[PDB]
Amino acid sequence: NKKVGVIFRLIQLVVLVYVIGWVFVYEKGYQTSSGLISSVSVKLKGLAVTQLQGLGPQVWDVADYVFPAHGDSSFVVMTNFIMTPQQAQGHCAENPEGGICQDDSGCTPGKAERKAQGIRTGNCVPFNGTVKTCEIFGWCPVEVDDKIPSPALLHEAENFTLFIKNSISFPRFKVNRRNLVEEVNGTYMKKCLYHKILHPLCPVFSLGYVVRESGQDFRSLAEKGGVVGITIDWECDLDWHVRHCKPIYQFHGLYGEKNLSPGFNFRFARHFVQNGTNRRHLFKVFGIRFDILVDGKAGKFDIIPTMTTIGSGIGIFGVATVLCDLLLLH
Amino acid sequence: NKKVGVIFRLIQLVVLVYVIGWVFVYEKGYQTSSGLISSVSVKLKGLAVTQLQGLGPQVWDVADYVFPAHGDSSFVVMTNFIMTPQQAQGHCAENPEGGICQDDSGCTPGKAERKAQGIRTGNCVPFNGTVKTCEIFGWCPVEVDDKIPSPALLHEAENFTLFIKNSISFPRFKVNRRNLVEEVNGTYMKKCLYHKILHPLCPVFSLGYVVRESGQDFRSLAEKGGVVGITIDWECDLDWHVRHCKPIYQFHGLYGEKNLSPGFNFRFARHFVQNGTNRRHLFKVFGIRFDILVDGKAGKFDIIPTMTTIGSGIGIFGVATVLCDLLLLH
Amino acid sequence: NKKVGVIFRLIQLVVLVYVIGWVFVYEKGYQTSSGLISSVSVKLKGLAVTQLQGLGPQVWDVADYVFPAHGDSSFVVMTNFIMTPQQAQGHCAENPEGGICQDDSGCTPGKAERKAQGIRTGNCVPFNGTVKTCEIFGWCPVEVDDKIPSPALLHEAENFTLFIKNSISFPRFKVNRRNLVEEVNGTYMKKCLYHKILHPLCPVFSLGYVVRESGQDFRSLAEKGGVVGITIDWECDLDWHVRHCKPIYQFHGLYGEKNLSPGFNFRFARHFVQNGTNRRHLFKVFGIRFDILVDGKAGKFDIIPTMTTIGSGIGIFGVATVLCDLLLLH
Ligand SMILES: Nc1ncnc2c1ncn2[C@@H]1O[C@H](COP(=O)(O)OP(=O)(O)OP(=O)(O)O)[C@@H](O)[C@H]1O
Ligand SMILES: Nc1ncnc2c1ncn2[C@@H]1O[C@H](COP(=O)(O)OP(=O)(O)OP(=O)(O)O)[C@@H](O)[C@H]1O
Ligand SMILES: Nc1ncnc2c1ncn2[C@@H]1O[C@H](COP(=O)(O)OP(=O)(O)OP(=O)(O)O)[C@@H](O)[C@H]1O
Ligand SMILES: *[C@@H]1O[C@H](CO)[C@@H](O)[C@H](O)[C@H]1NC(C)=O
Ligand SMILES: *[C@@H]1O[C@H](CO)[C@@H](O)[C@H](O)[C@H]1NC(C)=O
Ligand SMILES: *[C@@H]1O[C@H](CO)[C@@H](O)[C@H](O)[C@H]1NC(C)=O
Ligand SMILES: *[C@@H]1O[C@H](CO)[C@@H](O)[C@H](O)[C@H]1NC(C)=O
Ligand SMILES: *[C@@H]1O[C@H](CO)[C@@H](O)[C@H](O)[C@H]1NC(C)=O
Ligand SMILES: *[C@@H]1O[C@H](CO)[C@@H](O)[C@H](O)[C@H]1NC(C)=O
Ligand SMILES: *[C@@H]1O[C@H](CO)[C@@H](O)[C@H](O)[C@H]1NC(C)=O
Ligand SMILES: *[C@@H]1O[C@H](CO)[C@@H](O)[C@H](O)[C@H]1NC(C)=O
Ligand SMILES: *[C@@H]1O[C@H](CO)[C@@H](O)[C@H](O)[C@H]1NC(C)=O
Ligand SMILES: [Ca+2]
Ligand SMILES: [Ca+2]
Ligand SMILES: [Ca+2]
Ligand SMILES: [Mg+2]
Ligand SMILES: [Mg+2]
Repeated sequence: NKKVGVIFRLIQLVVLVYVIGWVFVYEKGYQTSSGLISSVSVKLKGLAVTQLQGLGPQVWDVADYVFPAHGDSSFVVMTNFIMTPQQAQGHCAENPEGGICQDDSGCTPGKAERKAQGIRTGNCVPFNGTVKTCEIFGWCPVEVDDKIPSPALLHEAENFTLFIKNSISFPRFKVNRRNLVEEVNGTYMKKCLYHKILHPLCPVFSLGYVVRESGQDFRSLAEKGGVVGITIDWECDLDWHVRHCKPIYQFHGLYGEKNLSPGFNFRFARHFVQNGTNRRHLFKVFGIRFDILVDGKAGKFDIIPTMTTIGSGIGIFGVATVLCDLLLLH
Repeated sequence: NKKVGVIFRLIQLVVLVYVIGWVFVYEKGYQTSSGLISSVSVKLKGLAVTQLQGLGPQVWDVADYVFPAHGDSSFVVMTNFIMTPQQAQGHCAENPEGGICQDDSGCTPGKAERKAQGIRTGNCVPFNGTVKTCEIFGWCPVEVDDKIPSPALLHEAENFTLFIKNSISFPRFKVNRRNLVEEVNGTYMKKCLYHKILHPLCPVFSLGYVVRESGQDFRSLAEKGGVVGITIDWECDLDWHVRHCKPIYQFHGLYGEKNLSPGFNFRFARHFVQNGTNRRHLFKVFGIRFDILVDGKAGKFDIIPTMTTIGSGIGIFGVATVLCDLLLLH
Repeated sequence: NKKVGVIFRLIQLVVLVYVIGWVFVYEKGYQTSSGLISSVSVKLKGLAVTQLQGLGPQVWDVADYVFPAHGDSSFVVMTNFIMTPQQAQGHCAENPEGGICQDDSGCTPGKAERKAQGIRTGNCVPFNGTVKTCEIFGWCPVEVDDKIPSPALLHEAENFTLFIKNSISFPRFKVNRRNLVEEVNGTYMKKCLYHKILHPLCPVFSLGYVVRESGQDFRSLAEKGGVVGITIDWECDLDWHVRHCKPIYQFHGLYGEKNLSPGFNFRFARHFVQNGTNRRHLFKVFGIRFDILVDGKAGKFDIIPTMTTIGSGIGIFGVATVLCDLLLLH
């Protein structure tokens, strides 16, 4: 039948176009692909002045609010803090969250099984005028974090600046690239701010802009902590010039249920010696932590992947022809 | 022959069941899978009181034994420490390991090529009553770590509490999940300990339980250091409700030969100013390094993977039928 | 035709050797492969003495120039530093890089939009004899990074010693390995330096040798910072003894353009209390960031991958025979 042969030739040309256009060209079969080794450095620029009640103003700079100082892909920026200063070791009242005692007989000498705050001496001492708590041995100024400041102390960190330097290298093709592309210059970095459409290559990011692109509000996050993830994609074709290779930045907000464990917080202490006595300042910091992940793949023309793709296409063509012949046989 | 056709139809139905059940249903070929972006936060709750010989009691809290105080997937929990306090710069005797001298002529001014402890002034000064060492310029109190306390100072850290908050997000399908699930509530988080069978969803882990699940005794590791790895798997099917998505926690113990460099140890110093002089307290810490790795994928139904799997199954069926016909022809 | 059958048998034997030799033996298709969980610890041993102008000699040890003192795969080794000591919070002249004022009217009370150095009080005070800058409320000793020392202060770090402890475990085959192979012993670790050909198994690395293997000169990097990446490959065959499993070390230099943001640098501060006043010492550190990445494969013989490879080879053989018959028919 003539129409049967026409349909056969149609299937032939269809599978030919499929194997020549989709596999070979669209999927870049004619090339070999390799991954990269990446290194990320972060630098924050911004200053925050916080005026605590009954205390002098405190200035926080790059060395203050960025917790990992050397610089890492995962870093925490301080947004709010509860400060307990002049902590010294002694026998003193514990926090009421641990337990409340009405008499000394209720207290038991030892340490609490869970969430221990110290070694209970065995006496019930008044924590304040109303309630009394067990006397424990430890840092006498107890961090009381029941009250969290509604306005963020380091609210200016909403619009500070962040510079991310990402250096990637493909060793298979021996090609090293950096986020500071040829289009980016010094005068550009002097005044540019990153934008999704306007300034994609600008390496200067605003923290509030990053949080908004992630899908979260900075003010709510700065109150109790947050998690933002920055993904850097280096997908490019090495057949073209190296100037075409440009990184793509994506922002995601990692959040959970608000009623259970909201935000991100940690406790750190600074130890010093004053008047011959060892003391420490404790800080419970709620901040927005940024995790940077870089993933990229470089593909360059090679003869062996091309030959393998040609062989696979010939095999698929043969299988399709055999299946079409079996269908026409009925 | 009828038996030939029976065997042919048998092979046909076998390969049909294979392509319809294994590749499609079992391997979830109709679904497409995507990776996740994950962030991990750790919080330690526990307190250790250490009484050193000829020194007042020392209290260690979350700020103390957690050196990555900011919060990272890889963190070290202090289990034992050797303390050298009141280190000041000056010309003093070095450790015997660097070298033992009997006269000043044996000493050579300069710095050691390997394991340099300081700048040798060139005079042999008595390190103690028996042996004499080269005088070097540096921290005068030299840390002597020949004696390691057999009972772990922070042995209570065996049964402290650890809270791990893991937030994962699959960008393609735009689904965000957290280690805390609907089954987990606040009252549950108040009092629960993780177990492989009893409490698989409890986010509170005991350090001793974590180490024992890794096949390691807590005492021997805490004495000289250890390495524990926690892997979090988020394998789930997005065709069902998100409530079914639950993570799986697995514990591994990374250990080496005991005679050659046993355990994990590091050294850190705290600098301060006392009486107008800059001094420091040095600590050689033997602890357990916890490395947290999160790996998971999400699979959801899609039409293009379904069509590709159907095409591949039809092709495999055709190839199998052709091979069976060729075998029957022989 | 006889030659037709000869060519058919030739194609048959060729595809048979291909499926049995390349797909089965060469690619190890009969072996199933699994990944590993790895942990890396770093220890630096070196001493550097720096004599600043008008200041006493400063000694830097492992606790000093290793800012990630706890021990991480990514660590920074200090090579040069600019020190601004005795910083106190007050009203003082700002750095001239922010702005230069000729009168008090030019100053505006508030904070700078970009690169803010403090809160301007609206007064123009002389920064030095020639120029005047805006008066800001912050740390009064201003870090002036215009002059960078041409010779690296911590130049000795060129030939210090780095020890890496890498513990890997393949969970599927429950096999744990460490970089301290059977060939390496304690006496060997006492005196050895890693070499690409001479001492591949020695776990002691010289920083200068590591940087030179990455194609970078240590002097120019130590002057203003650098980035080195160490990759550890654990590819091995579990069919043989575990002694044959040995790690391979590769070094990659991650560098960028020199005119635009050269090297790696960061700022850190040490806070203390002197004479009842809280002060801090600021340090701008230019160092070499070492990023350690470990990736490995373990292959062990299994029956199911063997059967799958045999089936795939039989299918490819059948397809090749069918295609050859179709070509001969033409
Ligand atoms: N977080 C940031 N926000 C805005 N600009 C930045 C930031 N980090 C760096 N820059 C700008 O990028 C340029 C190159 O950065 P580089 O790493 O060389 O810093 P630097 O000049 O050594 O340090 P500093 O900027 O403190 O003098 C600098 O001139 C600086 O002004
Ligand atoms: N390591 C831990 N061990 C036991 N319980 C913990 C731990 N970390 C947190 N929790 C409990 O989980 C609950 C929610 O955790 P969240 O991150 O909000 O702690 P928090 O309330 O900010 O810190 P804290 O309980 O110290 O004030 C808290 O009520 C706390 O009691
Ligand atoms: N960075 C390094 N350079 C040279 N040798 C090292 C280095 N780190 C460790 N070693 C040597 O390897 C041996 C085993 O390492 P181990 O982890 O036991 O060190 P350690 O004895 O705990 O610490 P230290 O040697 O500082 O007292 C030690 O005897 C030490 O001399
Ligand atoms: C004392 O502390 C408890 C702690 O919960 C608090 O409820 C109470 O209001 C406090 N009383 C006063 C007078 O501050
Ligand atoms: C937002 O950025 C602007 C810069 O024009 C700044 O004036 C403002 O204070 C920033 N907002 C906050 C809350 O800091
Ligand atoms: C600086 O970079 C920008 C990139 O947007 C470019 O348009 C501009 O021409 C550059 N400046 C110079 C002087 O090349
Ligand atoms: C002196 O120190 C050396 C160091 O090895 C030690 O062997 C010796 O016993 C010490 N002597 C005394 C009296 O402490
Ligand atoms: C183990 O946990 C129990 C809690 O019941 C505690 O009493 C005990 O002290 C812990 N062991 C150590 C060595 O801390
Ligand atoms: C708390 O969580 C546990 C999980 O085991 C569950 O059994 C219990 O019902 C929950 N409590 C409430 C009040 O929902
Ligand atoms: C004052 O500081 C400026 C800052 O750029 C500098 O150019 C100038 O040479 C300095 N003058 C003196 C006398 O130090
Ligand atoms: C290089 O190593 C040698 C060891 O023989 C040492 O003498 C020299 O000081 C080192 N170079 C530097 C710059 O430290
Ligand atoms: C120490 O290790 C080296 C590895 O190069 C080996 O040649 C030597 O025999 C070992 N020493 C002993 C005593 O086994
Ligand atoms: Ca860190
Ligand atoms: Ca750190
Ligand atoms: Ca002090
Ligand atoms: Mg609380
Ligand atoms: Mg030692």
